[PDB]
Amino acid sequence: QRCCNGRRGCSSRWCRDHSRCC
Repeated sequence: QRCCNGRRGCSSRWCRDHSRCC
């Protein structure tokens, strides 16, 4: 996982098709 240990998950244009948080 990557952008999924905070509150939203959509931190940039990469946390969409990899981190299930967007």
